[PDB]
Amino acid sequence: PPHGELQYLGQIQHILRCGVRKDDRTGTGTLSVFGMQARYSLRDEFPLLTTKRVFWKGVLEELLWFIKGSTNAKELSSKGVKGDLGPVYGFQWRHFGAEYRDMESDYSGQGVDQLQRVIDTIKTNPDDRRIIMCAWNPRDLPLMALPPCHALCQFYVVNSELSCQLYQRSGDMGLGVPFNIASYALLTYMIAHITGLKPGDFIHTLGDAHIYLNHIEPLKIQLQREPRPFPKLRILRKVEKIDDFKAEDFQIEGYNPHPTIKME
Amino acid sequence: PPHGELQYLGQIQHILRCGVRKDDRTGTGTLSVFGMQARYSLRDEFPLLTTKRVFWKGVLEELLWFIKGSTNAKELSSKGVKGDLGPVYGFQWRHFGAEYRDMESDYSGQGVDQLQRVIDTIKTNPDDRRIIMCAWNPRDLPLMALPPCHALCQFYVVNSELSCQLYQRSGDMGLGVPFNIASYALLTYMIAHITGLKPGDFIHTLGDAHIYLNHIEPLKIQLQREPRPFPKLRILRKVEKIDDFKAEDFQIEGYNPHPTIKME
Ligand SMILES: O=P(O)(O)CCCP(=O)(O)O
Ligand SMILES: O=P(O)(O)CCCP(=O)(O)O
Repeated sequence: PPHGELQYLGQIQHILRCGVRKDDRTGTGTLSVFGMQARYSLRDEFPLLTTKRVFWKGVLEELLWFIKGSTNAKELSSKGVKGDLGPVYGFQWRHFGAEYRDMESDYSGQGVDQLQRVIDTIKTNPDDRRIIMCAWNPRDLPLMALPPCHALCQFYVVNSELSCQLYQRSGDMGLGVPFNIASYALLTYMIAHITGLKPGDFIHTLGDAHIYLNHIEPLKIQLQREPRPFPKLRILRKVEKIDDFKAEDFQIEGYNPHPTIKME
Repeated sequence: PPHGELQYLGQIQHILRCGVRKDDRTGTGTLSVFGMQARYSLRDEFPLLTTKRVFWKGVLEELLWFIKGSTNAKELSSKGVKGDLGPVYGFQWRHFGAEYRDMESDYSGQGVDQLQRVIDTIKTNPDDRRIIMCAWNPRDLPLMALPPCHALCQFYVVNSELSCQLYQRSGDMGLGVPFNIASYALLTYMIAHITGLKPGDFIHTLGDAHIYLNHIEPLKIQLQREPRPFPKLRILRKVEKIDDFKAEDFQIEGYNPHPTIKME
């Protein structure tokens, strides 16, 4: 049986020559490849990278924050991970279209609730191919008219198994990717749990897969680390609404990672 | 050196058990897999499937039609491939947002011109990661509020090479996929030609990759066919505007396919 992490490791190796130099919005250098995909089983295991310790605390805490539709940067910083932070992911996932006044204004029932709509569609028409949700980059909102939507993450159902595919126009292989894998795999676990489905697969598809220059050395060392069996996520309680989730409902098990690896 | 077609063939083999039964909008049966990707080199070759004769005439003629932003079904049927057809792909690629009155109304400068915007961004900021364009399914437009966008096809530039990645929420492996591969590879050739870039790669990413039941037999026979070298597309003329392209500007060469394969 193959390992899911060998995919990430292998993608890193592929970027490191056969990667091409390319500057980003800031001008910092990176090695980039266009077009990548990887599949992670969510069946009796959670894709929490082992070749390095992933900040699971931040993953969970940040997700609960986005699910709360909160645009209050303080509401996250107080949770132990990091006031008006503009219309971030949360405001889009719950109020897609509604105009953001401030972190104190009220948006109940305002704008399209992408998240709930996915849940509803899962339980009213699981064969649907339009179970898509659609985060944006705040920075682009004012830039032009009708900007494209940094990431989108179509869901799929079959044989009582909920799968998820995340597509990102650009991916930070060194820091972003490992975090996002776990992140969306968690979201999938939540959606699956409230829809009465079993986690199936999580597919991560990228457009511009890039490695930042100053991350090359740490990553080269990380490639020399032998992957360990993925952990197991457990939802030790019964939840019916996505909003009713609490950081205490989930529990990582069997997580034996390699030392943490700092990256700028 | 590997062959691009072995990917399509191999994906077909993977669907045919390890594929799962799943009904579509009509209820017809299909074998489906979630999450797929394939890369096709556009360097000195065009990804026109050889294991069967692809209707290149329709590909080209239909693309020119969409590029013309025409929503007149008659304007396509008269070209030898097939009056008001509602806001189809063309109307979205050139008038994203504008309201469709009829195939006779005027929409000059109305709505966002996704296509031209991609071209412009390529020549003003090739390193950009927001070079995305965004077709919809007309059927979904009235269905709900802010529907998700059947397909999207982010462009990428590096070393004077233009690449393209198409993401479809669902893909008809038997009939749609072969047509779309060529289709978007052609679009990429056009964009690359007017931007003064060389075609790089075309990546086709799918969400729900399905094979229709009544296509299983033909496809099983098609798998037994040995792929032949891809042809070569030639733009035998100099064009500066995407709208200035004519079916006579392109010429397929070295296309030696296997017999045609009808599919319902
Ligand atoms: O191009 P996107 O939407 O992926 C933006 C993040 C770029 P950086 O802040 O310069 O790393
Ligand atoms: O679900 P989408 O947007 O891929 C629609 C085509 C479905 P069919 O007409 O029932 O084959």
